[PDB]
Amino acid sequence: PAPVTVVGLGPMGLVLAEVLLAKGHPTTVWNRTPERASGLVAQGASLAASITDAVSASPVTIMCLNNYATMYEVFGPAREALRDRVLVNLNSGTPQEVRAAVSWASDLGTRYLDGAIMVPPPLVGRPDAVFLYSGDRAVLDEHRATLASLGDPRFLGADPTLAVLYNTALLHMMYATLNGYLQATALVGSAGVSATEFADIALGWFAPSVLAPSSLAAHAVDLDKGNYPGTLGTLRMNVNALEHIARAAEEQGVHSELPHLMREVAERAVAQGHGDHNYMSVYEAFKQPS
Amino acid sequence: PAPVTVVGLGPMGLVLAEVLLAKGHPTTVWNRTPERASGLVAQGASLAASITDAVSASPVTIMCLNNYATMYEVFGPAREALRDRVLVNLNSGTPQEVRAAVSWASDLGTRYLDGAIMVPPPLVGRPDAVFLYSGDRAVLDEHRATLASLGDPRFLGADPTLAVLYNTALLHMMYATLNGYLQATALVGSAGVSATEFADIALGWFAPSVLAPSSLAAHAVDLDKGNYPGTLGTLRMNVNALEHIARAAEEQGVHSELPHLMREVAERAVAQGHGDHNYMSVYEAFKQPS
Ligand SMILES: NC(=O)C1=CN([C@@H]2O[C@H](COP(=O)(O)OP(=O)(O)OC[C@H]3O[C@@H](n4cnc5c(N)ncnc54)[C@H](OP(=O)(O)O)[C@@H]3O)[C@@H](O)[C@H]2O)C=CC1
Ligand SMILES: NC(=O)C1=CN([C@@H]2O[C@H](COP(=O)(O)OP(=O)(O)OC[C@H]3O[C@@H](n4cnc5c(N)ncnc54)[C@H](OP(=O)(O)O)[C@@H]3O)[C@@H](O)[C@H]2O)C=CC1
Ligand code: NA
Ligand code: NA
Repeated sequence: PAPVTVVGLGPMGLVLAEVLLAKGHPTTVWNRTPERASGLVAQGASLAASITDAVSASPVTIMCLNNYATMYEVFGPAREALRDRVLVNLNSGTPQEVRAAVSWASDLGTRYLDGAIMVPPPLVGRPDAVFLYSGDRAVLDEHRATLASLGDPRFLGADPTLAVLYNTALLHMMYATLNGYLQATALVGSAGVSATEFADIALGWFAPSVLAPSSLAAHAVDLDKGNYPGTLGTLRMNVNALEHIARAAEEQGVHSELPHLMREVAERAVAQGHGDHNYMSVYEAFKQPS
Repeated sequence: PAPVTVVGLGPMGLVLAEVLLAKGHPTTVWNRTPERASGLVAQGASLAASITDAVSASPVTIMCLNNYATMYEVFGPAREALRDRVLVNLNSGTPQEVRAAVSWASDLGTRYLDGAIMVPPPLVGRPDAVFLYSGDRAVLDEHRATLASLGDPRFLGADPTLAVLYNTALLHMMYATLNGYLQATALVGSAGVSATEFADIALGWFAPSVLAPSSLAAHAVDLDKGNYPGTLGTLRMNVNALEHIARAAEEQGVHSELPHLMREVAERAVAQGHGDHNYMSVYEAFKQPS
């Protein structure tokens, strides 16, 4: 197991280092506040005296800092140490932040690979914990054994922004679906229906029959074509149901802003000529900036 | 097939009457604007001269009006005629509207059964189109043959508010989940990723592994207890992800209001001491009025 450097000992960075150490890697760590490395040092990690020392200690530096902006401040003194070394950026963020980092890394002559972690810190190190990677495939192939110690590395393609972008898109789907479930549970709960009683109907019947992933996936080809046949249900009729949902949430005394905004966004699609189309035409409203 | 009355000839009421007619029921219809019955009359329906005549024409009256307030205005002159007759209320609405309707119906001496339609008008009449019912089960048992002509009648319980409440809750889950999928597709599409490439990843891997209905159902018992252990991931960490999602949508030029509001609502539960708890603790924010 090759030597590795971890820069950033927040909750995520601490677990990345702990796992690399447990998997046998000689691990050098660096953090602005050195006391965060106390437990790691007891486990066999080496606390670097400086960012340059940390970068020079290993062929690979894995960074996990609060934001992309922090990277420039932290790695400033280690710019020459980064030359001909590997920098794996596991920070979450946006495509604009990744493009700037890729340009900075190219100017320094460092081999850069951007990634995104799909799990919270306690799930890192498990064989099913997905880490997305995108950019220079050669970095992943050469340092595969090290990255595989953290979980399941999945390379998405040459575009370096893919990992962070897919992280935000997939996580958005998760939060929207969980919020839908929580809002519905709070709505029936306002009338004395228990969460478990509601799960019998909602998750036992409704969600498997109406919201099966393969059913949502069948709409994908039509989303790419902008084809939204409403022969079996139109957006205008869906708007009427959204109006009832929002008024119910409000009258029942549970959260009503998200229901009102969903009604408003569907109305925008109606205003732009999608009244006859199926509900998926609201994709046209999701494509437009707010 | 027994005689039936349909009151309300909007897009849904027109199809309820058309299906009852096709299934052989002698069908009497009434609407404030009588010209809506033109096609139904050509199909063999009888246009009632008045609301009293409509109610008196059949043992069962099925109503499908825009709102519950309309019911009092429409059925006012037929109040005495409604005594000892059956009124099936298929309007969508809220629990407060249903409780008031149940009280009004009890005072009139009419047998009342509230319901909710889970499909759009073109799917009515099919054996799998679900119609929810709640309240007096004896009404459903006695008039099951007529209601079964419209689709699959599903009785939820004695509480008359259940059908409308479940309609709004389940539909909210469907819209939230579809919107999550569309927002995510628009976000990756801003970087040149096609809807089909993304759907294969998000729905082929992510949704079955993270959002399986049985996994959401396992949270239900803890939602009822208010138990949200954050040992495997905290709400504060999920809020950091929600911030990147909103910033990504904004920078990418796609819809960002829904992502910003979801971040805001999760922050409200953090402000109330749920920062260290798991994501499902945002249920406490969904229970709060806006
Ligand atoms: N936690 C999670 O669930 C997940 C996190 N991520 C991502 O991992 C990254 C790290 O997250 P996490 O560990 O949770 O905690 P944070 O996002 O809060 O990052 C904390 C780290 O940033 C350092 N830091 C902050 N400000 C500065 C500064 N001005 N100068 C130097 N160092 C600074 C901290 O140092 P110090 O200790 O000295 O304050 C610490 O090492 C983030 O990009 C996050 O989005 C990805 C997936 C899941
Ligand atoms: N359409 C759908 O996809 C679904 C609809 N529903 C529910 O079915 C019900 C009917 O819906 P829908 O058919 O789509 O259309 P609407 O909700 O717009 O209701 C139209 C009906 O209401 C009548 N009406 C409106 N205002 C008055 C008034 N002041 N006095 C008398 N009658 C009035 C109309 O009469 P007039 O023609 O004279 O204007 C017409 O018969 C609603 O509760 C809806 O939520 C349920 C599931 C799906
Ligand atoms: Na990254
Ligand atoms: Na009803």
